[PDB]
This record gives sequence, structure tokens and C-alpha cells, in this order.
Amino acid sequence: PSLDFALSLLRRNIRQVQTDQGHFTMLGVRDHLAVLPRHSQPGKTIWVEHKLVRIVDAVELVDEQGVNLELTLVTLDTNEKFRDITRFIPETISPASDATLVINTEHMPSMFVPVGDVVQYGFLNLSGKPTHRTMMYNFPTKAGQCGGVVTAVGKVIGIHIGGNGRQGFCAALKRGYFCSEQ
Ligand SMILES: *[C@](O)(C(N)=O)[C@H](C[C@@H]1CCNC1=O)NC(=O)[C@@H]1[C@@H]2[C@H](CN1C(=O)[C@@H](NC(=O)NC(C)(C)C)C(C)(C)C)C2(C)C
Ligand code: NA
Repeated sequence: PSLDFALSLLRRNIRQVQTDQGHFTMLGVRDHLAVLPRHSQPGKTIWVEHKLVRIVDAVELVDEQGVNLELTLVTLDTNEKFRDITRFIPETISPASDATLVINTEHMPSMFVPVGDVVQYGFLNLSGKPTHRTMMYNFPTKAGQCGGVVTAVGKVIGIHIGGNGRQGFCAALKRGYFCSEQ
């Protein structure tokens, strides 16, 4: 049952964080590497579970032509490594059924939100930035769900970034994002 996978991910890979931009869900992917929504704009340090943590390095991810993907990769000065979940990230972006959004912020503590089908949306204007590889679910997402992890059928497929009051939008994850070979 999928709540099993979602729980595992919540406890081993998902952290509450705070930046100067607000409260977000962060996904640790492997080693000291984590992913956030670009608009969290992490600086030199970040609150992770109410402890101050140094960011060694941060990169705003782009597609081949330099278009925004609305994701930032951070290298954290943490003591222990995240369980490697890269094998749960698909190589290519595909639609999925029966997805759950796994969220954990001060505004939205540990919650599992069934969002249904997640499908490729593509081009989005995000606060005036052209953005590629977005996906959509027919769920009215709200304040404090950003960084929320989209999971379906043992797969980690997106990071929640926005909503229009009716639908919710995530930045797709691909395995190649955590790997220099792809
Ligand atoms: C997120 O930052 C958070 N902290 O929860 C938030 C999630 C939104 C808020 C209400 N419902 C949600 O799912 N994301 C944002 O506020 C993003 C952020 C800025 C605008 N934005 C939006 O979601 C806006 N709508 C929007 O961009 N709609 C699309 C184009 C995605 C259909 C808005 C009007 C503030 C809710 C940026 C950088 C995209
Ligand atoms: Na969140």
C-alpha cells in the first residue's frame, strides 16, 4: 500500500526547513544533497528541523537551453547521509495515477495529501520566469505545501511549486538531475 512508501520517504528523506523566503519541505536525495523549490532561495545557512545548517553549495537547475526548472540542489554540511532514493526517481518524466503529496512545514506539519493523477503540463510562466517540465494535478494546493514531494506507486516524481486555487503544479524530478552521466 502506497502510504508505506510515503511514510518511509517522510521519515528518512523529508525535512522541515525555513529560509528568509519562508517555510518549505526539503527532499534529501542522497549523500548531503537535497532539493528545494528555486523560490525558497536558500542562502549560506538554512534552518533544518529548527537547527542552523550550512549550505556548502547551491545550484538553480535549468534545462539544456538554460530555461528555469524551478528547482535548487543544495549540498548541506550535515553529519549523516540521506538514504539514496535516486532509484525511485524515474529516468524520463511520465504521467502517474494515485499520487500523494508528502508535506512537512511549520504551517503544514507531516501530512499526506492524495492528489490523484499527475500529468505533464510543460511550459509555465512562474512570477514572470519561463519554466519547463512542470506537471499538474487536479487538487487545490495551498500556502505552505511548497517543496511537498509528489510520490506514486513507489516513485518520487515531483516537487510542489504552485497552484491556481483549483490545480497544483510541481517541478518534475528525473534521475539524471542527481547524476553527471545523464
Ligand atoms: C509555495 O511557495 C508555498 N510556500 O506554499 C506556493 C504554493 C501555492 C500558494 C497557494 N497555492 C499553492 O500551491 N507557491 C507560490 O506561491 C508560487 C510561487 C510564486 C507564485 N506562486 C503561485 O503558486 C501563484 N500562482 C501560480 O504561479 N500559478 C501557476 C502559474 C503555477 C498556475 C500564486 C497566485 C501566488 C498562488 C512562484 C515563484 C511561482
Ligand atoms: Na511544504
